[PDB]
Amino acid sequence: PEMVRGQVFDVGPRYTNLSYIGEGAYGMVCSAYDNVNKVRVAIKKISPFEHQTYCQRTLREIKILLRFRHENIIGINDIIRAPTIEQMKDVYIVQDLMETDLYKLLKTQHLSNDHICYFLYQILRGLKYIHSANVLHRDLKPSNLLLNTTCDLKICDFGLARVADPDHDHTGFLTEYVATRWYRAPEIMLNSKGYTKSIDIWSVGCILAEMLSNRPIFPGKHYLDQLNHILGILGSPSQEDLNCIINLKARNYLLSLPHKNKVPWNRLFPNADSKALDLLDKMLTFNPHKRIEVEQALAHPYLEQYYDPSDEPIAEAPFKFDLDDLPKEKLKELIFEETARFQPG
Ligand SMILES: COc1cccc([C@@H](C)NC(=O)CN2Cc3ccc(-c4nc(NC5CCOCC5)ncc4Cl)cc3C2=O)c1
Repeated sequence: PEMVRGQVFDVGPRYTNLSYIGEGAYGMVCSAYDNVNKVRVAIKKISPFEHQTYCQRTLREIKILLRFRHENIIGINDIIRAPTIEQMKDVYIVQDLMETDLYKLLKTQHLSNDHICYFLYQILRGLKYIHSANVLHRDLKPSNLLLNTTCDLKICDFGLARVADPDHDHTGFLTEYVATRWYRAPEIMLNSKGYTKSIDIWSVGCILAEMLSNRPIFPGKHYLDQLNHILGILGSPSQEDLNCIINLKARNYLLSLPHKNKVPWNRLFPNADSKALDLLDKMLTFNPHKRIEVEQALAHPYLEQYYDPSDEPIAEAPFKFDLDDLPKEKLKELIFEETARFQPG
């Protein structure tokens, strides 16, 4: 058994010569030499079985990523675990190893307009596929966009993903939410559970803005401050957009705020391509019904050099699970079944 940073990595014989990459709440990640394909790969060790929420994230990730097949979506190559449920305490998920991510790149590198254009195209091309499967990613952000040394981009981390459910989207004002604060659409804080495709478009809009300036556009410091930052740039919502918020707590909160004018994009982003700012505006629309969709975004003049719907594939079938009430002991069973194809035979 190889060890890395006070942690067993029971991934052999196939995977050797481990180097530490990182760690987080999810577990730990290393690169390893794959002795079948003769490449280094990313391997993340997940130890989720003592927490139902970690089992949920693990199962969503595995189920979604094994179904999906797309150039701009990270795949799963292999899954290593014990041969029995009883002996299974860890799951190792093997994925293509990528050089860096967009969070890291934005902290250190100015992006040319051509880089911004290519990254955005790739994000939207991947998202077209995700949305075509009736799936919402729900946590799109720079650290979930992986990059290789030739700037090929792959969306990762589907642990918060869901099947779209627009007819159950409505909730009350200030309802708690899990996905990353800075990339949350304004409606999350007002009347949405984040069960529509428009939640992901907002996040992409925020990423686009962050590409233009290397700084998050709406860096809120707590739940309602996120709405403060959004309205600080978009300005007060129109009467029409307010009328779509039927919940009185949410509407009356908005009506209580002093009138704020829209900050023009070309003042926040003086060096940006005007077509990029036009698409930005459409992605960062307050009213989610008026927000541009993924396929429209791809057809936008900013992306004309890349746009090709015949080369922007969709999923063969809409995705459906066979649940959020299930005990961590049942989710372990499902993780066991779902990983079985990677065992000898
Ligand atoms: C939050 O609670 C949980 C509980 C249980 C399970 C999970 C599950 C669903 N969550 C993840 O698994 C999220 N994670 C972590 C993670 C780590 C590295 C990678 C990666 N990284 C590089 N390269 C690195 C090299 C240096 O610069 C940055 C990129 N290549 C390829 C890959 Cl798959 C991808 C990921 C990824 O999706 C979460």
